[PDB]
Amino acid sequence: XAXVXAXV
Amino acid sequence: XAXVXAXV
DNA sequence: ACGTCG
DNA sequence: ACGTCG
Ligand SMILES: *C(=O)c1cnc2ccccc2n1
Ligand SMILES: *C(=O)c1cnc2ccccc2n1
Ligand SMILES: *C(=O)c1cnc2ccccc2n1
Ligand SMILES: *C(=O)c1cnc2ccccc2n1
Ligand SMILES: [K+]
Ligand SMILES: [Mn+2]
Ligand SMILES: [Mn+2]
Repeated sequence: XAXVXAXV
Repeated sequence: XAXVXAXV
């Protein structure tokens, strides 16, 4: 849920 | 993830 | 259940 | 020369 590299 | 030159 | 740049 | 999460 975090999106720092993916944002899922 | 680190931004030391890109910051992704 | 998700992976990234100069 | 450096790693970023709910
Ligand atoms: C987002 O909150 C979150 C938490 N755990 C994960 C595990 C695997 C893929 C994506 C996820 N996203
Ligand atoms: C994004 O591509 C990415 C990959 N690995 C991680 C590990 C821990 C926190 C955040 C991350 N983000
Ligand atoms: C950030 O933590 C991080 C780690 N590895 C990477 C590889 C390629 C592009 C960006 C990256 N960012
Ligand atoms: C920033 O543009 C950049 C390019 N190469 C690196 C190599 C190692 C650590 C940090 C770096 N930052
Ligand atoms: K982001
Ligand atoms: Mn991964
Ligand atoms: Mn690394």
